Amino acid sequence: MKERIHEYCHRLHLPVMAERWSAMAEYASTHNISYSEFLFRLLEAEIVEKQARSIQTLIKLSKLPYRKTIDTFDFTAQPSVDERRIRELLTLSFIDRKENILFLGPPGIGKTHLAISIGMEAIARGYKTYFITAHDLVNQLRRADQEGKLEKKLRVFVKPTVLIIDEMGYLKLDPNSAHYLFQVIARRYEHAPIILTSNKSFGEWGEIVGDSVLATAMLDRLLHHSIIFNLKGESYRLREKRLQEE
Amino acid sequence: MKERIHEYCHRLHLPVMAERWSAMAEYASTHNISYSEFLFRLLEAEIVEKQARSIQTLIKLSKLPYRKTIDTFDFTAQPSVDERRIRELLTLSFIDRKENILFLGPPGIGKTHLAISIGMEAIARGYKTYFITAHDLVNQLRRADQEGKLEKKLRVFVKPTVLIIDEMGYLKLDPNSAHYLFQVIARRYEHAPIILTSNKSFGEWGEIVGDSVLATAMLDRLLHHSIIFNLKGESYRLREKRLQEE
Amino acid sequence: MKERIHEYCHRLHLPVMAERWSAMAEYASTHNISYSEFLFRLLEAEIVEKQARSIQTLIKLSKLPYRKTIDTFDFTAQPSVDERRIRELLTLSFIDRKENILFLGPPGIGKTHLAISIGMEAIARGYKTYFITAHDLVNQLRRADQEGKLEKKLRVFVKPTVLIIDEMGYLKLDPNSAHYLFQVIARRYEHAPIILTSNKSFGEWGEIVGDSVLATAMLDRLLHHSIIFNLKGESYRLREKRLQEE
Amino acid sequence: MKERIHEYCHRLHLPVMAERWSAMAEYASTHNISYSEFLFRLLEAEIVEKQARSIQTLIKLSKLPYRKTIDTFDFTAQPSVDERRIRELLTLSFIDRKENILFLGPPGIGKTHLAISIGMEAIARGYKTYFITAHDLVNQLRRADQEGKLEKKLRVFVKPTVLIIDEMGYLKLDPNSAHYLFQVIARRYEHAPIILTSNKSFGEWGEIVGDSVLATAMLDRLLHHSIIFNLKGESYRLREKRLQEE
Ligand SMILES: Nc1ncnc2c1ncn2[C@@H]1O[C@H](COP(=O)(O)OP(=O)(O)OP(=O)(O)O)[C@@H](O)[C@H]1O
Ligand SMILES: Nc1ncnc2c1ncn2[C@@H]1O[C@H](COP(=O)(O)OP(=O)(O)OP(=O)(O)O)[C@@H](O)[C@H]1O
Ligand SMILES: Nc1ncnc2c1ncn2[C@@H]1O[C@H](COP(=O)(O)OP(=O)(O)OP(=O)(O)O)[C@@H](O)[C@H]1O
Ligand SMILES: Nc1ncnc2c1ncn2[C@@H]1O[C@H](COP(=O)(O)OP(=O)(O)OP(=O)(O)O)[C@@H](O)[C@H]1O
Ligand SMILES: [Mg+2]
Ligand SMILES: [Mg+2]
Ligand SMILES: [Mg+2]
Ligand SMILES: [Mg+2]
Repeated sequence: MKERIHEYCHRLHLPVMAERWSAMAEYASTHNISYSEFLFRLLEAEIVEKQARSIQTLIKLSKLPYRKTIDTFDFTAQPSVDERRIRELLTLSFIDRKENILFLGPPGIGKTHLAISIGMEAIARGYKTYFITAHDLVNQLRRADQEGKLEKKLRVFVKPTVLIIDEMGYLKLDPNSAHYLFQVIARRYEHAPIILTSNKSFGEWGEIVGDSVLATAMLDRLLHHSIIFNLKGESYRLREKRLQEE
Repeated sequence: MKERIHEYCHRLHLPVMAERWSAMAEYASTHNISYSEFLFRLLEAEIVEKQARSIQTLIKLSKLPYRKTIDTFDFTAQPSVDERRIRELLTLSFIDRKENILFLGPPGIGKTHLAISIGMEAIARGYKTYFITAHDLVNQLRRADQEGKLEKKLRVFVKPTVLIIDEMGYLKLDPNSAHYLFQVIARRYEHAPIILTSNKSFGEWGEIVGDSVLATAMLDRLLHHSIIFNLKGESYRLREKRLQEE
Repeated sequence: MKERIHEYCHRLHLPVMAERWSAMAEYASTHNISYSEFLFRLLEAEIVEKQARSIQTLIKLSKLPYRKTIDTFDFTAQPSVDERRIRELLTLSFIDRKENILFLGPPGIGKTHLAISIGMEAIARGYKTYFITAHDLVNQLRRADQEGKLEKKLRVFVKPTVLIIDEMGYLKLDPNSAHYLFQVIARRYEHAPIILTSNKSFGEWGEIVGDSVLATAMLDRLLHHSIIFNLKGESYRLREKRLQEE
Repeated sequence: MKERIHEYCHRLHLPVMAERWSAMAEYASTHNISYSEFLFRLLEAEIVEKQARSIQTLIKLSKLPYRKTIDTFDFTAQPSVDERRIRELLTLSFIDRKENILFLGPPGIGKTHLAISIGMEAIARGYKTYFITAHDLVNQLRRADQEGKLEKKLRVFVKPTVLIIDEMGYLKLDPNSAHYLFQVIARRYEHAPIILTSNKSFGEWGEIVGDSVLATAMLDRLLHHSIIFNLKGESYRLREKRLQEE
């Protein structure tokens, strides 16, 4: 009969239940427990494992380069940013408010760290997330258009609830491809948030994309409903370098 | 806590477990046997329900017009066929032996009834089964060819473990399309069984397909490893008509 | 030290040597012959295993549906073909002589069986072989041409030393596509032998291709240097069927 | 039988084993040796030869102009650098720590020699290495991008475990292409070490690349995990010139 139980558990797609079937049976035998409570505990454990696996798969599908979280963020080293606003962002209210989040400032101040923290929080709460750099997004859209399948890649970049665009400005974009970025900003306008991190001021975006009018349209769509953070302070990388030296 | 159990059962894709959770819990409380045996009974009931649903889905996907069984076949009305051979067929040994089944004889003698019985038995033991008429098969193959997707339809007609070709001979096949049939008979040769029901003897197949050489090739391929039944006797439809009149 | 031996054997890409290292060492210790002879035996076994793996890979790339050999061929049941000629073919002299091999006769007389025997014999002696049906070859060439990459598939059909074309005559080839076959016959003309199995006489090939001039050109190119076999006798499939019944 | 052994050894891609086959056979015959130990010795010698050839091939693939090592470096002539730190670097702990190595100072003080020594040490221990000058790297990346194959060259520059950038500052980089260099620093950041030699201070990097912001970002990414050596003293080339004159 035990083998039949194992076979049924494996057939109903309950591997962890089969693995822990003996342990839970021993626990129920040693200590008197109602059947309802036993089943509730077993199903809750199975659901916990399923949710953990789902979160891991989501993190795999979001192409996050290095998992980070706000818990490791030292606001003492970055007094230029009000931690209250960051905590408000972590509420994920902007997702329902359809508001983008624009991080700005010098290199190595936590812009990418904060963006990845927000993306990780969104993933934890079940919000589909996708992380990518501006150069990579533009190149992928250009390649998809060259292959006559731009719509598929546009759906790929528009479906995620939270799209993170990292390092918008370090590498100048090819003007002929700049419009691709606009399309995303145009298709996620009042549909989904965009978490965009950059070191360039808005007025310089025309240089980045090589089209002043297109840059102005992109900025109008992106800044219509968004939260703009202008971070400042010394680079954290240099801080760690000095600490190691000292 | 019970609502949590219901939600978990719904999330685990076990609707019947959620539906019958209360009844089984009450039975276990009133009658205490064991936690292991209680879970065994629950999972066995769930497996039975899932198996029934899968069988129904297979029947729906097998394009069987009506559902028959060997139980309803009265061998007293058709003494010309030995029931022993039919029972041997019902063991589905021909599936492993790659043997084809051919039913021949006048109309209304149970050829299609036996073919559908064999198909239903094959579906019962989990073997994929498909049923189609020769005229419809040829027409669908021609239409797929005209639209440049003959390969997809050929895969559809070759995937099933047991393919039943019914009423091959009442309607003469289009000479420009009869070759399509051969292709199927060529692709399933020594790979999957074919259950073909017809009233025309083998020597007459040349008339049906409009090509003596193609007919001979088809017959040699189909009759290599095959069980040929030449049923006889008066039509059963007329027997029922006489019984109703009398 | 033995672990180092295992690691070195794995690094040199000799898995079988590492796996059988213990057995050969035990044999050498129990039975002493010579270091040179021990290494000779080890290397002979390794070469045999490598040759077997290479033959398996070639068969994977040779597209041989079922493996047959001349040993299982019963010339007593097929006296219409002189076994001496088949043995002469087994020498593979036609490969150097640039001579094709054409089999003709009624269905189910061993034509495909002999063609696959020749193909397997060629594969054994390191010759590249590729087996295909005429209809499938024509379909693949047409699809490649429609994709603008016909020459790639043409090379794929031309690269193998021995190309076997089966079922030429049972299905009429598309007149708009039969020329593709001609191209192969043109490209392998006195370049690499072709083993073609068919049931139609040469004069009828026009009906197969729908063009008398094209059929005549194909016949002239194929028969310029070839060995023609005209087999006769009852189909062996029907003989096996009668034996099973009797 | 000896010819068979030689043929098998050559087929199994063991040239040196066959070359020394007679010598090893004579050594085994003259002095009694267990077969296991004899095979261990033979495989060890083959592995040593393979390792030497692999190291030489890696040296050829990595464009090192002249081969040097630490043993040839005279710390007495360059007291400005502590030998202890160089020896610590030779342990290759930075590879596990993802720490870069920057050499700075006047020309001809051994920066290139030390970089080549570290690269050779990395190659010897089996770590993939690559050497190039900054101008050459920038030009190659620009040419690859102009051909629409920037990703392939980026992989080429990122795949090596230890990348050496020699003479970063002697030749000013084209402002339109400086970003290419950043890409490498952007992709090798926290992934693989970089050994960079320069005669320019960090504050002047903006002049080298012609973009203050890009230079600052490159420096922040490079110095996050790095070991910086400020070498001083007279030029070694001038020292040799004076010694030859005197
Ligand atoms: N306040 C901080 N607390 C903890 N880690 C930090 C902080 N600021 C930066 N870091 C770490 O420093 C490194 C660089 O910071 P980060 O990538 O977030 O900066 P950035 O603004 O995105 O930089 P860039 O412009 O170079 O892309 C990362 O490891 C990041 O985790
Ligand atoms: N011996 C029998 N017992 C029970 N039902 C029978 C029997 N013979 C025939 N029938 C029923 O009579 C009807 C006609 O029989 P069936 O369709 O199997 O005959 P057939 O020879 O395949 O017909 P056709 O040539 O018209 O396709 C069906 O309902 C079949 O179930
Ligand atoms: N002489 C024989 N000895 C053994 N088996 C045979 C012999 N002749 C035919 N067979 C078997 O009969 C079956 C059909 O024969 P084969 O595969 O050679 O096809 P074929 O006659 O070339 O077919 P077609 O004319 O349709 O192309 C195969 O199982 C083959 O092994
Ligand atoms: N301490 C030393 N011991 C041995 N050889 C040395 C030493 N210093 C320099 N050399 C040799 O002097 C020549 C030039 O030195 P090297 O290229 O290493 O210096 P550098 O500072 O990188 O030069 P530059 O900036 O002019 O290109 C090379 O042959 C190097 O091997
Ligand atoms: Mg960043
Ligand atoms: Mg019927
Ligand atoms: Mg054949
Ligand atoms: Mg130098």
